[PDB]
Amino acid sequence: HCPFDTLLILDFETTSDAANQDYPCEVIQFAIVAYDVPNDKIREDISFNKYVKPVLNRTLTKNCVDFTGIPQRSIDTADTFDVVYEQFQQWLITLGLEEGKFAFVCDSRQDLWRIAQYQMKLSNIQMPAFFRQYINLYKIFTNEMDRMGPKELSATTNIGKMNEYYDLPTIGRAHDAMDDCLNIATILQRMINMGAKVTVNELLTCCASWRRQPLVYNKEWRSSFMDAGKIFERVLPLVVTTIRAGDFRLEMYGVCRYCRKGMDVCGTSHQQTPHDLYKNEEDPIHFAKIAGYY
Amino acid sequence: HCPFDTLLILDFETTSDAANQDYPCEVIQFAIVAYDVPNDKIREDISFNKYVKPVLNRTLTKNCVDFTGIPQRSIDTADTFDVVYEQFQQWLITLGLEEGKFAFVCDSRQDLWRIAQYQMKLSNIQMPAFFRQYINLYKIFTNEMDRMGPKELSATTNIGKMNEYYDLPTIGRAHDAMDDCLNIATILQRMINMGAKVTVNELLTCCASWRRQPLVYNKEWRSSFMDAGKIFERVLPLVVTTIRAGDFRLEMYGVCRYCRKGMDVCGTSHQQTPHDLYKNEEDPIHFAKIAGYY
Ligand SMILES: [Mn+2]
Ligand SMILES: [Mn+2]
Ligand SMILES: [Zn+2]
Ligand SMILES: [Zn+2]
Repeated sequence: HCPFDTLLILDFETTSDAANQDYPCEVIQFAIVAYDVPNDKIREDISFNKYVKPVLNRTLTKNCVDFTGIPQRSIDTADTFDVVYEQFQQWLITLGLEEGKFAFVCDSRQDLWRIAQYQMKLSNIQMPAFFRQYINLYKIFTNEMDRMGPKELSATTNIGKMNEYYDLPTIGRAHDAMDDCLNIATILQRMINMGAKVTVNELLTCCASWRRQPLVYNKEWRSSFMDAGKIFERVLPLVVTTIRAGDFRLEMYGVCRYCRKGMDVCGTSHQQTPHDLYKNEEDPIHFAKIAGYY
Repeated sequence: HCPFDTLLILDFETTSDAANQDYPCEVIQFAIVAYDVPNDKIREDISFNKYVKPVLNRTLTKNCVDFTGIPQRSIDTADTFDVVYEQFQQWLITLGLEEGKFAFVCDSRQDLWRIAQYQMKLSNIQMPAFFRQYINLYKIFTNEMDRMGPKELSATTNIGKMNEYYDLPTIGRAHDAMDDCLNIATILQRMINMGAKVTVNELLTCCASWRRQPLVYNKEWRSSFMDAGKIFERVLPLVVTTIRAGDFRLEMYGVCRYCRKGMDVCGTSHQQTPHDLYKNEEDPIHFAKIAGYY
């Protein structure tokens, strides 16, 4: 039994400029589809789907438009994140859910660890408890592949992979956040029926001991998604810690896995500020500066 | 030949996204170098050179930094245009060149007709007289070739063609505004030494009979520099009109060539608003929308 009655599949799309990783991503699409656990039903009549107007980079680069297929008129016409995120909160209450008895599900750590946290620094919104614990479905998927036996996967995204492996047709268009959500809900549902144990497996914590030793800087990092990741890790206050299925307990919402304080008192402030990175303004980190991490 | 005692070579560099013409260019570099007409001397010691921080698109596009060579750091520490423009105005005063007896010199109509006009709208500043009267050096150059003997030119930018024609070494790097300035300055000097009459040949006007005809809309304009130009001509209030060297009189300064009101009056609102373009709603013009052209 998965211990949540209802699972919320979330995906964002953001602003980007492909060849440049020192980029202050802003949310441009915010999508959710609800999943009924005891009933095993994807409920796509219980949705959230909004576009979002960025403030830092108002014009979407052509390559971003290409990736996401989101046309510029759709963002010009949208509200800013603070407004949209507010609508989100109202919509949540609409669902009459029991605090801590529902979890978000994403295709990776990107959506909540990186995207949501950063956007929320910008919009100056404290990160809520239900974003500080979630189900990284792809990680679960790695385990399911061990159990059920490896397979040759030519697909190129986390979703693509899971759809290929589970032998599921692609829903709609890649990188539309809602379409991404629909693929993940289907994947999740097939996963549960094939025997996957689905719980919270990632927690956002204020502190990790691998951040005490300054990071081995790598000059060409703004051209590598991996290496950018490593610096994203140092800059963002909250870092992803993992947790074994059998170790998770419902009542961990919403206390910090490291410092055990409440999530209205933890992460108002970086606990391992990477001063070592911020000391040479011959090569400064752009996304850290506009966000105001220094 | 030159009725001015001082010539200010001016070049701008802007934000951009190569493949997309429907882009709200903001000034990121502002460069000027003075040329002392009577002594025929370039004056690098009398120059202005500021980077400028954009507000609509704050993170330079990778191809933008590739094109211009401006690193993101130079703009994150820079001032916003409104501030820099005020510095410019101050600089002018302290050099105490008498308005009406200097003129700006550019490599094309781009700097003042497009770039300056648009940015001034963004920054909500009335177009000054000295931007409404200028020397398009390239225009003089095509007449000079006509007078002396055309030759085969392989270079693609205007500065490139002029350097190649007058057989001059490229100064610095292309698309650094200040370097562009130094090139233009050397081209001008040579032009003059070869007997060219260098005087204002382009004026910004409120109105033009050719704009009375609605523009035959090319649906793929956003990916063609030339067809974008057409759109840009209909949106921006002021239009380029040319004037023969024989006709220009110094006291045209501050007086609109078309309507004859003073430029305190002429300019404040669009005389030929392109309403025909602005009705298609599943295909809106982004740069117009963002600047408040509608
Ligand atoms: Mn997605
Ligand atoms: Mn230039
Ligand atoms: Zn904590
Ligand atoms: Zn006029």
